[PDB]
Amino acid sequence: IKEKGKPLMLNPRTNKGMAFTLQERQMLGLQGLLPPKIETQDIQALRFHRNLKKMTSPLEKYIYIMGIQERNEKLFYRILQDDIESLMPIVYTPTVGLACSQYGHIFRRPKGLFISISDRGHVRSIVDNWPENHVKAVVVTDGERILGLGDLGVYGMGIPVGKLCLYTACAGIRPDRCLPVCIDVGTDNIALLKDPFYMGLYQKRDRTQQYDDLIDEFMKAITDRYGRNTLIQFEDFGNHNAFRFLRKYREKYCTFNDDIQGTAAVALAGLLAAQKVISKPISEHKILFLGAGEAALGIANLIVMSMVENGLSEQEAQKKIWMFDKYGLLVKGRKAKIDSYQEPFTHSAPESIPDTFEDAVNILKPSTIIGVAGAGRLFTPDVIRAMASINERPVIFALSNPTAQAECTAEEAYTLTEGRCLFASGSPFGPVKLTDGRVFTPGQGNNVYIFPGVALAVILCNTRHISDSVFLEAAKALTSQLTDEELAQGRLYPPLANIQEVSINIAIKVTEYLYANKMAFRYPEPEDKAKYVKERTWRSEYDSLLPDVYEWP
Amino acid sequence: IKEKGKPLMLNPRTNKGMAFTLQERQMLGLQGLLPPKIETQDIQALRFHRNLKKMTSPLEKYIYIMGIQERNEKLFYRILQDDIESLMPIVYTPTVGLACSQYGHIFRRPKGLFISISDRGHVRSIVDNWPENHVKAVVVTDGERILGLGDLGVYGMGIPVGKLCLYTACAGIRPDRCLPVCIDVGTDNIALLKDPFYMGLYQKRDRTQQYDDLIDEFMKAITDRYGRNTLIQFEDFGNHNAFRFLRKYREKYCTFNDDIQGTAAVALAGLLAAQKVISKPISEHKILFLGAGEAALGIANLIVMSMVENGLSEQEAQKKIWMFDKYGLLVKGRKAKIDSYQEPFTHSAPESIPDTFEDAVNILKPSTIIGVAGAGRLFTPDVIRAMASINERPVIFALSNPTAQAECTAEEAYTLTEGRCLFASGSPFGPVKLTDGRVFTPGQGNNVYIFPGVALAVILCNTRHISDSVFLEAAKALTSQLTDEELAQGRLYPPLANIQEVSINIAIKVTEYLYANKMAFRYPEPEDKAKYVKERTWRSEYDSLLPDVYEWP
Amino acid sequence: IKEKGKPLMLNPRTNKGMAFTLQERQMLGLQGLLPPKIETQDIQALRFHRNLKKMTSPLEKYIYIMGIQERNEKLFYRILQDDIESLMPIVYTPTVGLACSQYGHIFRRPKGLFISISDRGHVRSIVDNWPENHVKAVVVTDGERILGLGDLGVYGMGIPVGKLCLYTACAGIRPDRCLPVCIDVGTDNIALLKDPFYMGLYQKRDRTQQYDDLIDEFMKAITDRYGRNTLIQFEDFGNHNAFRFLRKYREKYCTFNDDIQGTAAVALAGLLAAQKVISKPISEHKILFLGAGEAALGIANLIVMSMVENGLSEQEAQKKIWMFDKYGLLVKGRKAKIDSYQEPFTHSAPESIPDTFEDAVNILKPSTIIGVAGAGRLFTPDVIRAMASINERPVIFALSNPTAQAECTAEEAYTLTEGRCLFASGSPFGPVKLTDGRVFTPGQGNNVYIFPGVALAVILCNTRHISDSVFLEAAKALTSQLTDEELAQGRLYPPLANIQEVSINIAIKVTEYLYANKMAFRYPEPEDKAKYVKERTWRSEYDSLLPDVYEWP
Ligand SMILES: NC(=O)c1ccc[n+]([C@@H]2O[C@H](COP(=O)([O-])OP(=O)(O)OC[C@H]3O[C@@H](n4cnc5c(N)ncnc54)[C@H](O)[C@@H]3O)[C@@H](O)[C@H]2O)c1
Ligand SMILES: NC(=O)c1ccc[n+]([C@@H]2O[C@H](COP(=O)([O-])OP(=O)(O)OC[C@H]3O[C@@H](n4cnc5c(N)ncnc54)[C@H](O)[C@@H]3O)[C@@H](O)[C@H]2O)c1
Ligand SMILES: NC(=O)c1ccc[n+]([C@@H]2O[C@H](COP(=O)([O-])OP(=O)(O)OC[C@H]3O[C@@H](n4cnc5c(N)ncnc54)[C@H](O)[C@@H]3O)[C@@H](O)[C@H]2O)c1
Ligand SMILES: NC(=O)c1ccc[n+]([C@@H]2O[C@H](COP(=O)([O-])OP(=O)(O)OC[C@H]3O[C@@H](n4cnc5c(N)ncnc54)[C@H](O)[C@@H]3O)[C@@H](O)[C@H]2O)c1
Ligand SMILES: NC(=O)c1ccc[n+]([C@@H]2O[C@H](COP(=O)([O-])OP(=O)(O)OC[C@H]3O[C@@H](n4cnc5c(N)ncnc54)[C@H](O)[C@@H]3O)[C@@H](O)[C@H]2O)c1
Ligand SMILES: NC(=O)c1ccc[n+]([C@@H]2O[C@H](COP(=O)([O-])OP(=O)(O)OC[C@H]3O[C@@H](n4cnc5c(N)ncnc54)[C@H](O)[C@@H]3O)[C@@H](O)[C@H]2O)c1
Ligand SMILES: O=C(O)C(=O)C(=O)O
Ligand SMILES: O=C(O)C(=O)C(=O)O
Ligand SMILES: O=C(O)C(=O)C(=O)O
Ligand SMILES: [Mg+2]
Ligand SMILES: [Mg+2]
Ligand SMILES: [Mg+2]
Repeated sequence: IKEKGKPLMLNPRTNKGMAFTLQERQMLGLQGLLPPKIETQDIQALRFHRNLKKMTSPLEKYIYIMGIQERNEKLFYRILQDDIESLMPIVYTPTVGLACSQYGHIFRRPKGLFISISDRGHVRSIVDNWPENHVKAVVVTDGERILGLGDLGVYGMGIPVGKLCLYTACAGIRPDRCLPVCIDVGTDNIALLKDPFYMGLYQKRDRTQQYDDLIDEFMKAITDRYGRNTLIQFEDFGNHNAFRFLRKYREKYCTFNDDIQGTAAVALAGLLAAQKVISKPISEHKILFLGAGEAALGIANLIVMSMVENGLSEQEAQKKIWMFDKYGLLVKGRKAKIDSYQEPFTHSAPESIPDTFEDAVNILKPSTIIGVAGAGRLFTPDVIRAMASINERPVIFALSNPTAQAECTAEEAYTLTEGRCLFASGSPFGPVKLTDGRVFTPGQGNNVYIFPGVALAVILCNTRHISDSVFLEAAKALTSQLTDEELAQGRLYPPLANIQEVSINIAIKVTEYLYANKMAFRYPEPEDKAKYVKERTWRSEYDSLLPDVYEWP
Repeated sequence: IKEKGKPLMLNPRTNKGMAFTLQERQMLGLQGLLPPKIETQDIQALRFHRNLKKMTSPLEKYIYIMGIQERNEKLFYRILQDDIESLMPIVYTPTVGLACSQYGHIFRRPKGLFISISDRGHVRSIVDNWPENHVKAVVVTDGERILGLGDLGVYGMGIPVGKLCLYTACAGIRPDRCLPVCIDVGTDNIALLKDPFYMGLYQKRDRTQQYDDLIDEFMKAITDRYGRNTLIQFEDFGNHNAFRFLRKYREKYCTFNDDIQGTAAVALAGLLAAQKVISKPISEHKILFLGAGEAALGIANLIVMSMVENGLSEQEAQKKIWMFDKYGLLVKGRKAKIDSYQEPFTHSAPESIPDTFEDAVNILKPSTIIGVAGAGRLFTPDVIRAMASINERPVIFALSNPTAQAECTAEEAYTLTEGRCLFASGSPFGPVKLTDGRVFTPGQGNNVYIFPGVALAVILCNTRHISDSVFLEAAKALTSQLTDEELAQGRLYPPLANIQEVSINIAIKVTEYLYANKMAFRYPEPEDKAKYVKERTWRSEYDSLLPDVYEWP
Repeated sequence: IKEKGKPLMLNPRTNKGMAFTLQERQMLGLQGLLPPKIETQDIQALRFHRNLKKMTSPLEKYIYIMGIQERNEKLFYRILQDDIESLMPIVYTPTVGLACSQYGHIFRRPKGLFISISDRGHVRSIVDNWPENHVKAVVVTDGERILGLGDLGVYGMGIPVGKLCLYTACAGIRPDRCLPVCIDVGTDNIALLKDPFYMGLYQKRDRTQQYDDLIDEFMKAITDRYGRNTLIQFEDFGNHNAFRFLRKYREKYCTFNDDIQGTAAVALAGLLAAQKVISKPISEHKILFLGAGEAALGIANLIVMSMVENGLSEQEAQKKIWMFDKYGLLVKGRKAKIDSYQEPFTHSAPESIPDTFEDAVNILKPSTIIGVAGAGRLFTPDVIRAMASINERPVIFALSNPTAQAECTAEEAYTLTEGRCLFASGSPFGPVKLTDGRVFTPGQGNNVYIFPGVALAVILCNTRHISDSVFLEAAKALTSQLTDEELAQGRLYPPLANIQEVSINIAIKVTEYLYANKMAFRYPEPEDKAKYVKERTWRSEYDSLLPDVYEWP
């Protein structure tokens, strides 16, 4: 703390509000700049809930709380902490999307770094404009696939912002060690191109080699200022760029892709919980995806990794996996192009080629169904009814976000199958009570349950590169925290209310693995990995800003 | 003060060195940045004299002491206060001239504002670059007539730097409210033009109307930012611009010319004290200047103002005043040009036309003699010898600076006239003991006896303009402080060792005059003019930097 | 650079003087604050040498140039770079000793950090008061053994300040990445305790466990703020604490002791160059040391390392090593205590036990003689003349600092041995021209030829701990640059004039070593170690402070 006076109030990283003690007020030059009352964070919190309770819409509530992050960081996280479960729908999915598609409308103060293609050749100078000088985690996007909402361009910065928020409020990463980034090379969305409030460059997306040079220049500039092992979580890019950049950097930097690997870990964990109820013989496992993109391909590769670790060869495991997209079932020889990653899951066409998804469900007769198209309610009743007929305890997962692009709802799943299903969603749904009294409390298959804890571990361990096994491990660490009681409620995931510890427990496990596999470079190595982790978490409790004053002998 | 940490030590205005208390060091973030020992200004003062004692050259001493002002302001001034009389020939005349003509060689750090003709049109932006924001006094030079040293261009910035030191060291004006300025419009100095160390524009002097507009743009800029009554002391300009600018701005801005008006006040003062020993009849007062420029015409004018107050008509007064320049005696109808200001003292040629200055002395047979030609030892022994024969108690004033251009030395004056002369020099000279044992201690006719005290008065009173009678009053205030004892030693001026109180005393008389003549605008008017002035002087003693801590009931 | 205006000129790290470009002046808010002239660093340097050439005494020159570092860092090192060989005796030995002994008299501004025993419990807050936040190299002292000058207490800070200049002027390490530190736990020097100018705590040295706890708390505090692999070079401590702390830390931190290890590496390299002229049968090597302290024991262990690696067992190698201190020859069973470290060189006494050092020379008849007592001319003419006889080409090494404490002079060594000796001094000595016309050019065995390059490497490779072989290598890397023609002058070391490349070259060798031995953690590993190193050296040429301004398509 080298600053004194008003600046201390202007900076939300330090603004305490009326919680500034008199000692600090007088000693740092704030006396007379604050009301003669000294408050506790406890009161400050009470003020918030009292006010939030009166608000009506979620976008209005979202605007409010997010602004607190602009006024008082400590109280901001204190307020989340007070109840992350009831505030997640506002700050995360589904209302976060609504805010992104409104970003230019609700704009008040910016957040994160903004690098546009028109800045190429000077990406370093921009990075040098960032205030915090010890960043450890970056979350970057270009806004081409914001959830299932599509190309939102610069209005997409609300995603990294929202994600980094969860790093801290979930895994205790330090707010000032995070940096959300947005690369603006344009947007193809005709609509924002005509909008006057738009915050980005008014041009279509540039896909020439100039685009790639920029991300190259971006990655270099970042690591130069902050270090080669700076964590870089890629978020919401377009399918080609997602894998493209993943495979191209995963070996040179400490980077990963949330949509591909993050989602893989979560899904495998819910599926793992489910098996605990089904106990369906490996041999008889058939999985069918709705959509074959970033997320589908990712989960598929992790599902395989786990099936392999349980006998089955890599080849025989993939043959148990099918994918259906917007062009239809992925069978060998089809007209619609099949890419490198899809090949292992592209099989020889069956006897009857499914025209509709219900067809594929009826023909392939899968044990599990996973929605990852982000195209809406494609999990029709005829489908859930079919799955209800083919399998006694069918596995239905609808994970597209937000809730509008969700393949189906919790209500539909449990009622259309007579509560014989094992359900999970990407967005939030409340408990469902059947006409006959049975109550089913679904869980939420969101990578929010994974990236905060993984990131922590990777950071604390000074890891230089991330391998997919880490996510496999992570997934194991998560499901391993599920209790048969929570499970006996319809949950394939531990209560959201406990995502804070769950995340910590996750992070503890991952560091054990990282160190055990010689992937961690933090030295020396802690003897008790647990104490180690808990020791370093950030707290929302105010810190004294008083100068170290003492008398000498 | 609004900041903490190292900056506190980098800034001389606040730097205390080891004099920072422990409570200060701990409460301002300095613990560790200073040795574990706390000192007193007294000790630091001891560190200075011990060191200064070992030095051998005056320019070496100049560079050392001037360097303190850039390290610890308060200590710097405490060191002058310790013995102004011995340091004066180092910081002021004559060593200061040596320094100026060497400004480029000894450069270490700049001081003051630098406005060049190349910045015309953007002089205000320059004025806004100045750190201190409550300037009250300015001393400006363009470097055309640095003492009797001539045109030194930007090397002449040494003068405004020194002059403003005296403001503080002599009259207690605050250091941060002073601003030395230099107008660089080129230099005609052929040698400096070929000097790779010169600090100004490598071009000859611009005398076009562009020169005049620049000064106007400067006078407008200054007053806009700091105020219309900000004091501007013009210093060491060329003859022409000296008068031209004084006449043009004196009734529009709170401005004055030291070389014209300040020099006037000192000389009259010494001329008055003298009269006390001679008591020569007003009727027989004949004066003869060696030089008819800035200083000569300023004295001549003030002399006349008093002669008048004492009877004499303006016309008759002037008739008792002659002038002799580089061309000869100023007589009506001479080849060389005479100007608006000389006319009054340019009289009808005498029976014979003096070819040398000795002839002029022999012909005119003057009572007084005033050297202000800045041309060296023109008061030859034969002249001194002649003055002694013509008068019983002749008056010999050689006021040109620095020492090397003085018209004659004290030893020459006293010895060559058998100790009957009444002498005053512009630069410092020690006591003279004739072969007959008589010891004479001469005084220094220098406006440093004037400007610091008059400037303090105008400022405090919020004066908007300075009339000639203000100096008339300052001269009366100075001499009125001389005691017959010091008088008896041969000094026509209070000892230099008391310049600090003489100055204040002068400031009090003048602040009484201004008020009494409705020229002061400071409100309300102080009852006790003396208590009021001494109440607002700047002290060289360290002030406490501690925040105002205290407990609430 | 985050700040503009005055602050830019007040901080020596950024201050450029009149070299600030007009665009920089206009764009950073310095227009007007600097004279209208734009100077080149080459002009500024010209002013320095011209000013320096006038000065007479070395301590006067020391004050001048060390002052520049507090004015304009960039020019400071350029002035060094311009001729490190001639300014070395002024900035380093012997004139740095003279300055340290008078630190309190010449004090103007402080340097480095100051941790006193009175600050125990708050060393972290003191560390957090340091401006620069990316320190990589520290040099610490307590001032108990400043050279061969003794306990100088806080007046000892002049050593780490000077050591750290070499880091940059020799190896190109970044100035702002360096931090000198002084631990003040008191002083036993009676005189400084009654000196009002002293800069440290007025108390005798505290040697309780409170002393250790402080170093413990210093060590921890430093590594926490700046990182665990931060280089910590220990300098000039007391014999007991030197070794004690070395062995206590060398494996917990990235730390080394320059007096022990540093000097070892330099003495071996001069001794290795010598062997190339003597080619003496390893079997017939007999080494005798004057003194058995920090340095003496240091070279020994390395000498043995070299010997071992060329055959000889640990045992037989140390048998060839004899040490003679203030109590006499170290023989088994003597009164004066022998310590853990001296043992291996504490041999069974000879037939006649030497009383004088001349005896030990005449009894043992050594091939080499190494002066490291720091007690003055103990290498009397009789000893020099005794060596001259016993050996055809004796090796006489007087390494005590400063020059007054040197065991003998170059003039004595060559003259007293007929020029048949191989001499090396701790401090500088010029060439010696015998009566017979022969001219001998001695070399300087000082660890300055070592710590600058060895530190560079350790820093660039992100090394965690320092082994002794590092020095063995660095010692091998230095002598390997000696050219026969140079050897043919009498120099067992490469010219001083090229200390820059030498250091760089040593640095390259050492990093190749670290990488080759799994001690380097910088990743990835460079392909061309040489290009890698030359790549990252700090230059003295000014850098453009201009903001990145560019037009968008
Ligand atoms: N719940 C989570 O944790 C999580 C994490 C990441 C992504 N997602 C969601 O998954 C969805 C897709 O993400 P992605 O990155 O794989 O996208 P993508 O665009 O890369 O892949 C989508 C795939 O679904 C197919 N598809 C589109 N419309 C279809 C339709 N109408 N019928 C059948 N198939 C169709 C596409 O051809 C494509 O192959 C998004 O809505 C996103 O919000 C959820
Ligand atoms: N920290 C600050 O910025 C600060 C602190 C104290 C006073 N002030 C100023 O002083 C004014 C109030 O008047 P005052 O209490 O100074 O006395 P005052 O009103 O009697 O003084 C009259 C004028 O003389 C000036 N002055 C007083 N002492 C001076 C000195 N020693 N050297 C040079 N100039 C001097 C003042 O600035 C003022 O404009 C206010 O207008 C305020 O702006 C500013
Ligand atoms: N003692 C003080 O308090 C004080 C104050 C201001 C100026 N001065 C000194 O007075 C001197 C003149 O200053 P100024 O601004 O009036 O100068 P100026 O250039 O305005 O006038 C100089 C006059 O001296 C005359 N002169 C020059 N050489 C002459 C010579 N060789 N013989 C006869 N006459 C000669 C010139 O003709 C001219 O009339 C300077 O050296 C200056 O340092 C002293
Ligand atoms: N403005 C800044 O704060 C800033 C600017 C540039 C680089 N950096 C740092 O550099 C690191 C990345 O490594 P790199 O690209 O500098 O080189 P590098 O990775 O080759 O160097 C490895 C280590 O040596 C250090 N280093 C490099 N040159 C040095 C020198 N000349 N003197 C002293 N230490 C030196 C670096 O700090 C680094 O920790 C990052 O961790 C980053 O923190 C910081
Ligand atoms: N004021 C400061 O700038 C400051 C203060 C304290 C520590 N540090 C840094 O910490 C390092 C020393 O290690 P340590 O004691 O912090 O722990 P550590 O060495 O056990 O942690 C290893 C790495 O994880 C990072 N880290 C620790 N907790 C983190 C968190 N909660 N969120 C995000 N990143 C976290 C650290 O920066 C470190 O690089 C030093 O390199 C220093 O640069 C800086
Ligand atoms: N040239 C270099 O590179 C370099 C490096 C480090 C130290 N030194 C110098 O070496 C000297 C000693 O350093 P150290 O740290 O080894 O000291 P130390 O105090 O640890 O050891 C000194 C040894 O010399 C002995 N001694 C003292 N006076 C003696 C005397 N009058 N006659 C015989 N023996 C005597 C002592 O008993 C002791 O064993 C110092 O003067 C120091 O300046 C030079
Ligand atoms: O859908 C997305 O965009 C995500 O990254 C997620 O919800 O996990
Ligand atoms: O001579 C000068 O330049 C002066 O202003 C003086 O010394 O009075
Ligand atoms: O003598 C010393 O103290 C040294 O560190 C040296 O000169 O090498
Ligand atoms: Mg996403
Ligand atoms: Mg003048
Ligand atoms: Mg040493």
